Amino acid sequence: TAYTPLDVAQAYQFPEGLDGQGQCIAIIELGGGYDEASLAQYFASLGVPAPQVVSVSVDGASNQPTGDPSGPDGEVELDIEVAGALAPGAKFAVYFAPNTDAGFLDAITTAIHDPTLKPSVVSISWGGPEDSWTSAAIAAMNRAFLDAAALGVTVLAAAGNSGSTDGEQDGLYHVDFPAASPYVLACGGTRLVASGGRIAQETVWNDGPDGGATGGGVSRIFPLPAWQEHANVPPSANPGASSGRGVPDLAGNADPATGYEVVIDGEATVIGGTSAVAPLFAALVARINQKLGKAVGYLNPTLYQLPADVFHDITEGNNDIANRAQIYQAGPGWDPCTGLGSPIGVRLLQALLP
Ligand SMILES: [Ca+2]
Repeated sequence: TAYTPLDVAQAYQFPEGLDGQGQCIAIIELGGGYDEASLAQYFASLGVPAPQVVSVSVDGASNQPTGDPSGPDGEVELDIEVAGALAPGAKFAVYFAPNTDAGFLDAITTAIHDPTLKPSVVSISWGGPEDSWTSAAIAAMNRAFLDAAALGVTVLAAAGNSGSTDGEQDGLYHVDFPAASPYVLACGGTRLVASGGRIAQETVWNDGPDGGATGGGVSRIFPLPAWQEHANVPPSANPGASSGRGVPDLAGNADPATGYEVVIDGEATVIGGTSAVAPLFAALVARINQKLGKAVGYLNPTLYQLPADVFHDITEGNNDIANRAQIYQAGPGWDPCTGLGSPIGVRLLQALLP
């Protein structure tokens, strides 16, 4: 199975008649590049306008396609194609920076404060284990996300593509950063079976140690935020582990088995990962912003107080690819695999109306 981003948009009942006009979405990139022409042929294929796309150099980096679909280029054009196909009225701003703690931070700080392009949304599909960041990088990134909240900018981050261990091989469970920041909308991954615009099945993305799985779990760095106190977040599964920020907040189709029809470095292919879900929801927020005539900005506190039927609950599966422990497991309501679940577009919009 495969979908266009349009197909996934329909299954999650994105509100129609909104193309993100008047919004600018920033996408953070730490490598590779796009060709603003291959993007144009791709969008044309979907029958949707090619949106405007501008690149921004950060810390000496720039838009440099490496030619390898398996490399950074894959993330870059996945991010622009999925969000661009769903919010084609919006302006895209692609900030390139070196793949390190400091250029990642500098990229994020730049997009957020950018007085020229002024994005109202920031989609992020890069990260690493929260315990692998420097302390000063941690704090700086959180100050930046704090700034985003003050400026009414929604920051979305992919929760990770390597299950509850997050690519770590030390035998412990770990959460990815920046998805672990409380100030980011952490995006989890599911397997979606949909048709006729109805969700037939939706479960945790888990394709074992070889096919990847959605990240998710409990932070051992950030404490359980005030607004997550009623979402029955467990302690981290690691021995001795306290209460922390539960990851993620929402989730969407991520399973390459049921992935995204994309065009990467001129080749037609089907991709997955939570890498796709932040751009997907970045387009949804932009449609909502256009509808409300105002930027919704930091959403985390509102989402966990909204009625449950705003979301499609995932209840089945786990994101454990390290062992047979099923840590963590999906369940009723919030869980450390899919958070609140997949958002239902028209209902989210409705719930935020004045
Ligand atoms: Ca659930």
